[PDB]
Amino acid sequence: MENFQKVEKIGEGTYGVVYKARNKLTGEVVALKKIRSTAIREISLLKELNHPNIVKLLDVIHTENKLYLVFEFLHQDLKKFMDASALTGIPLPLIKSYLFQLLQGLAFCHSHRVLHRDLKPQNLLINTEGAIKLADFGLARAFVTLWYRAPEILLGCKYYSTAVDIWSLGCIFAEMVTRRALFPGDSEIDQLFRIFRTLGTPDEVVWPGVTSMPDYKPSFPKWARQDFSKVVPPLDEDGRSLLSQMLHYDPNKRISAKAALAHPFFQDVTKPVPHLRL
Ligand SMILES: c1ccc2[nH]ncc2c1
Repeated sequence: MENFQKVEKIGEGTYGVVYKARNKLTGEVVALKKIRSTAIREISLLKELNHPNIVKLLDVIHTENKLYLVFEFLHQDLKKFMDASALTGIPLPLIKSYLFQLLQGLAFCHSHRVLHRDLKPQNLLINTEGAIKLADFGLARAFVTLWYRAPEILLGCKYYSTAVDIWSLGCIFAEMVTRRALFPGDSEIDQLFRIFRTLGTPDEVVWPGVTSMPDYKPSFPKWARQDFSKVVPPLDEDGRSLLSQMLHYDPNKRISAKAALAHPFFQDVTKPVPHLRL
């Protein structure tokens, strides 16, 4: 870490603290993540998954037996973007461009069999050019919020799929549109039960195999599903339709990233630029 001057704390994950930092030699500004042999090998495969919609891992410094990840630096995240836009909301054309770009990112990682596992507005980073990028991709495998967790994770599936990322990104899409979190659980059972209340308690009709999942209980209350027009107004039909498919209970029915890219909602995509105050 001797090659860097820490200019400020950009945040604190479960893994460790992130710092905005300046390369003493190059003067490139980067985000420096302090973490805390298999983890080494996994992290080094991440150095090779490069895409415009993935925050670039620049370097990996294993020294004195600590681990530092040097990332491409961006000035804002979508969480901060949202709180800033809450009065008027993010315009639909920009919401739509953000979703499209993230889906692109996901389609890439997913085709290389890498999952994110922990998508949330704080790890979605934006720039002045209207780009949006996925941060912390692949780090969960390498080693607090439940709001974006897929139901098969909550029900105790150990072997879950890329579908878990589509679920989280659905939850985020709805949050951009409405300016409220979709399913703000403050425990595992609260999170599961908020999902049930909105989408209906899942059963064998909608999700074959559900009743045999590890933490499924026949004693779960039986709530009826709500209409989507009540969940995310004033989103149009194409958008509700797509959101519906990203929030399918059965991971095997849930839309893939690559198929979501083809949905009619994206017919008139554009790439607006946000007004960001840095
Ligand atoms: C977390 C991870 C990577 C990052 N790059 N820029 C800001 C930031 C935050």
